[PDB]
Amino acid sequence: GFLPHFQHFATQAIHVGQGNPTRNCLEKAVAALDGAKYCLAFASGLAATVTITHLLKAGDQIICMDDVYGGTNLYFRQVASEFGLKISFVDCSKIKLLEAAITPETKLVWIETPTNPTQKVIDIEGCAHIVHKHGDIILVVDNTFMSPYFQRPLALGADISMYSATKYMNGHSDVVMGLVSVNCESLHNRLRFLQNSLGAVPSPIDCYLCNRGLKTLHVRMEKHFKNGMAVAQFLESNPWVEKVIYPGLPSHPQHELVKRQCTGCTGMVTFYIKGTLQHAEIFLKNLKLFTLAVSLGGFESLAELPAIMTLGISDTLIRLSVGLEDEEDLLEDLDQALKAAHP
Amino acid sequence: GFLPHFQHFATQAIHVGQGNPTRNCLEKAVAALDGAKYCLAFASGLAATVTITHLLKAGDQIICMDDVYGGTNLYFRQVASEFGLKISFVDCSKIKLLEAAITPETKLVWIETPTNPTQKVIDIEGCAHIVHKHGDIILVVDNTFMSPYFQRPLALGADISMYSATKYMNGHSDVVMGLVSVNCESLHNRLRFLQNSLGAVPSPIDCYLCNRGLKTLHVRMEKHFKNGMAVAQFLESNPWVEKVIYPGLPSHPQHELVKRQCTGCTGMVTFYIKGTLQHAEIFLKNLKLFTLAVSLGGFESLAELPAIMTLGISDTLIRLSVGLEDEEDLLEDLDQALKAAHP
Amino acid sequence: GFLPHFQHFATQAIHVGQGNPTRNCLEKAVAALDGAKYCLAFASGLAATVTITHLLKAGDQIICMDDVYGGTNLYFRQVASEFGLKISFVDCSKIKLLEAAITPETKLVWIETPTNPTQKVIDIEGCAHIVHKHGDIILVVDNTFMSPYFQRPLALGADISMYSATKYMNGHSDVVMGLVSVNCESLHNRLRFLQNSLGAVPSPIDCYLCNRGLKTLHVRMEKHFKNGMAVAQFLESNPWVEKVIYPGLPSHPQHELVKRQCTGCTGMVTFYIKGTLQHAEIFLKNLKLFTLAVSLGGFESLAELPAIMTLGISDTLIRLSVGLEDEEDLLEDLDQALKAAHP
Amino acid sequence: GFLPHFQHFATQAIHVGQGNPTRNCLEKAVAALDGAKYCLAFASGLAATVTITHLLKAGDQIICMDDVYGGTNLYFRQVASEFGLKISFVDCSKIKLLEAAITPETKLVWIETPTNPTQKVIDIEGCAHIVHKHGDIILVVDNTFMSPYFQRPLALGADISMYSATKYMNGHSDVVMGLVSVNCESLHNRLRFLQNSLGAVPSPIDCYLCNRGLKTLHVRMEKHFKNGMAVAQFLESNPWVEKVIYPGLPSHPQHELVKRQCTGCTGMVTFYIKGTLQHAEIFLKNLKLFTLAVSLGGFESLAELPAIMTLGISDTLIRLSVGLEDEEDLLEDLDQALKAAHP
Repeated sequence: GFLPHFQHFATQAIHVGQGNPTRNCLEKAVAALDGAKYCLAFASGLAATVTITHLLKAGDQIICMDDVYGGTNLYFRQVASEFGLKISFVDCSKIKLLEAAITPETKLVWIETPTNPTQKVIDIEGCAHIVHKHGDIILVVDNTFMSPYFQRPLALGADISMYSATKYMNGHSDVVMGLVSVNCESLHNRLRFLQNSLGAVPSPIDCYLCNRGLKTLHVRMEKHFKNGMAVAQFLESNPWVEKVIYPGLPSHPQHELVKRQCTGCTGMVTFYIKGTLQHAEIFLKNLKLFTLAVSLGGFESLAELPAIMTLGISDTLIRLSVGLEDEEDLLEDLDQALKAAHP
Repeated sequence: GFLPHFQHFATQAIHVGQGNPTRNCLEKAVAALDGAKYCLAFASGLAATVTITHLLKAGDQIICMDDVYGGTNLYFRQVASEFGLKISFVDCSKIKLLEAAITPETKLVWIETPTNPTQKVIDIEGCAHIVHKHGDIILVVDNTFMSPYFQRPLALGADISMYSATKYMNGHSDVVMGLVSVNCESLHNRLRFLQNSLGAVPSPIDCYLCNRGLKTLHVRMEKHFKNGMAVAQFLESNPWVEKVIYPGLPSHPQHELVKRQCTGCTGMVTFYIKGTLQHAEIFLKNLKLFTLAVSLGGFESLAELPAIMTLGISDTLIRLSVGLEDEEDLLEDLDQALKAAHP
Repeated sequence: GFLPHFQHFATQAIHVGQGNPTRNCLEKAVAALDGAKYCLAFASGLAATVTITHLLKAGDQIICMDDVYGGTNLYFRQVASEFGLKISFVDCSKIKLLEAAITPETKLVWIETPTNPTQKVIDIEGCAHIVHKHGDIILVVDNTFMSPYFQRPLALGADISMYSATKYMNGHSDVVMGLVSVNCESLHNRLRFLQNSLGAVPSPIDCYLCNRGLKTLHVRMEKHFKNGMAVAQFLESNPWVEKVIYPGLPSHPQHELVKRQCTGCTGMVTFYIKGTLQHAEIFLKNLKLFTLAVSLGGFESLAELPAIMTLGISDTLIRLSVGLEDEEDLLEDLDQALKAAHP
Repeated sequence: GFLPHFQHFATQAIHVGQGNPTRNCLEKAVAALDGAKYCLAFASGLAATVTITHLLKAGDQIICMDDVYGGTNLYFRQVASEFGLKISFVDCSKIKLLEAAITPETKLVWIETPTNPTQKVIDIEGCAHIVHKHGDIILVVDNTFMSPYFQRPLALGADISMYSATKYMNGHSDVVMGLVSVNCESLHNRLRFLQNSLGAVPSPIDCYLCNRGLKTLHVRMEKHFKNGMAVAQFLESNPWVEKVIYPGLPSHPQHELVKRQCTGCTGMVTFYIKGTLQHAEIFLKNLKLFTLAVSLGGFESLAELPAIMTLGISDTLIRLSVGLEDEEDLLEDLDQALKAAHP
């Protein structure tokens, strides 16, 4: 059994909110969903990330969750380099390694769960209890790969929960957002000053369309979960799949952590096709419903071979972003394409 | 057990469609959801209704489902009067009355299910075989009060399935539509000619935003059903409620028909408060989450006393349009307000 | 000297307006611009036309301005045929012919000025004094080819001024409208009843975006006029142009009427290239700035050979819709392409 | 005589442009209008300003045009303080003071023309040769108070031309932008890196709606100029006005520079009412067409008493943002209100 879904969530998304009034209402809304007293809207998740780092001073160290196969490590390096900050990347799925890597100059720790695309799950409050045991170190959790609907990092010990809205989310509505939620009273003040004085803020239209999208997040994510679960279960029992990686499955090496840390899972399913690279690539060309794309989220089910679209990652590793179509149609498409790769 | 949900529905809404290209894609999409070969988009449900009547000639008779407590009878009278047509209103929930009322001048039969607000359920395929047993008579079903997701009138024997989109629907997006689906190819041709020659058509923006809304109709209506079900069940077992009218409940006099005719029910719940008019009106002003409105649909739960907001209808009859908030929050609001009316 | 521009026009468009509140504000706004007490918004110009005809009774006759090379004659025939109306087409640029064609059954007269694409100008109040001398006959002027900014048919004697907004107007904003303005107190009432009872009405979004576009109509049309004038003048003095048709030029056979009937002209310029069909078609392929299109209006300058894109019309007749680009750039493109057709 | 309007401007805005395709097209378009090889879009003018400062290193000095009565000096102080930069404010309308204030640590010079609200005009090319005479110093001109249509700072010697789009601009369309144009290719490269690595960028929706607004900028600004000119001339010859400040008037102390530096002026007119503060405030409440607001731009004419709405500024100084209404209507409103303040 997972964590029970957060109370008043859907009610809050729909009713909460109903200077910059549109942004103010959005921040008021999101803060509720994040189980927070405060929230700040920025022009993008990246801009949100930069602002958070501006809380630090030259010489201070950041420790980041090591994103091996994603590209995000670069972006953090460029920011740290730009503002004279020390940075280090650690596999925080191994809680020892994090604790071992902390210095007295460590002031910020950044965490993504689950990781993309191999989906390792990081114990948030495990990390939080390690981070807060000595010194004052801000713990930030990138809450993008789950939603506020499935994961609440603030109620888990993190000091900051950042959610990045991309142009692909909510049926490809071209909304881009960096949403920073915090329960600390000093943190909100400093961030708020940074927000208004640096101007990295969304437009009123962005704020409106983002707020609008939130109102259907729960029913959307549920279907993502429902379909994802189905797709994962099907793939795992399929004779042409080596193995499957999906946090909602008991087969997942961190499944027990997931159930106590989250209320559900997204439509992001990773699996390993049997055979070599060229079965994986035949498979991809036989999909008639799944669309080939590197993006994440959306109403349409997406498929990706990260080994070719971006030591190297597995050529048999495939990452699906399961959409909102009929479960059967998805299963049938996968079944057909898998069969096409193994005559 | 209800009818199994229509296959490929969610897939179709999301993928089908992806002169007037935007309208063409919308009509192509909706036709799939309506289980139809053809669909036509008009500027409004009313304009769609007028167009359908233009299939007839002066002297031809229409027989309409008698909408007692709704206002719609007027609109049909005005149309019939305008174009020299005879019209008569019959309680078609009693199939007896319909067959008795058929004339050789009868050319069109109009049907709404369920009715508003007392929610009578009309046997569509019962009516369809009665209508098609002699003469050439078009049967039209107003499929607005259910969705194409819950009810498919074309697969039930009707010749025409009209869906009227209002601006309150899909989170109050200001989209207005008349959508006419038909499986007959002579019918489609005449309607298509009428459509392009009379100009009562939506704008490209309307078509786009309508098409966009369709892609989440299934997950939205499901939540409406889930919450509606919860609300209905709660009310019925509540000591301050005389009785409850909800097609999804076994207590409903047409429940068996519903399960055979539909795949589910909407968030429209009608019940009778105990006591007189003034408990009903105390109840309404103690609601803190439900919003007082005469409109139907939306993300927000609505409450209405039709006896005051429009032989007279019951002073104790209340009609709720249950939204997408958290089931618990709704139940508590209703529970609180009911007790507030009965010290 | 033309008629002085209508007073308070720009002020009205911007400030006037700042049931169906958005439509109500739009109708209030447009009525001011049309110099009217009343205005009604329909889903399209065609729907507006149909509604106007519904003022008539079976057997009543319509007399329409004969649109030879446009297609619109068909649409009127289909409507008249649909509702048992008698119809006749007369060259109303010859005022005698109109007066000669009036019957006691004549109840409606329809007029477009200027015509498309040969741009004959009809004397509105000449027609109005002929129409109103006996019987009660509604005179309607299709005020689409001019704007309310350049032409005010109600202040000229017409009983009804209809303006049709197409998806191409106001920088291709997908707004479609039928706007009917009237000063008569019986006419407005009947039309208003027809409007609300037949449902051929625009959406709130349509109404908003239409209202928004109006606020810049004056500065837009001015540039259309300014550029059009330049283009016309250039073409007429160009050695590869047989002759030019533009109401703003003294060379135009109805120029004197135009100046007393209008406050300016649009960007619609018609001219005859020297030589045969194949110089005209070479010319078209050498345009690098002008875009080949059959549509009318928009920010981009458009070119059309109606003889090929739709007794026959001239193969050397070309109709330009001059946009809002720099006058020189337009002139240079035309000069270059003309020179390319005559080595 | 002013500078001749920039060639191909209107053509470019309309046609140029027709990764992040929407932003790329916008930047491609704006660069043309700015007479630039390159342009970069940021989430806001303020974010654009911060990015530009990030070209500098701790210890480097900025010299800013001293914005006395505006608030902008604060924002620069906060930025400089945040990133360890020295800053100084100099009246650069007096070229004397600027040259005297240049240090070897001086790396950036910031300039606004005209100033708000007293409208000092700064000699851009005067400042540019002073700045570029020794050392490597970036000159930036805030080109917001004029448009790219009236002022081209890059063609005048500046290295960077920044245009800040506010949500009041283009008929209050909620678009917010920072647009940075540069002709240096080293400058563009560093800025481009900063742009993509810091994430302070607009959304696709922002870029689209901004790009859309550009297409009518020329015809809009012209009307602003035309009306502004009229308003200024009227006020100056009005017996209840002490004096008037408008760059388009020969009475303006920098008028000759203006004509050499610009192709026209905006709708921003500053004047001094006769009498004391209380005539100025009576005047404001008697305006029936002008709207009281502190914002700048829009379709509607605005009035502001900066002495009360924000050594102190004049109690009799009033700043108007003249809109797009009819010149006469504006003149009558001003005439009426002025007489209302002087019985």
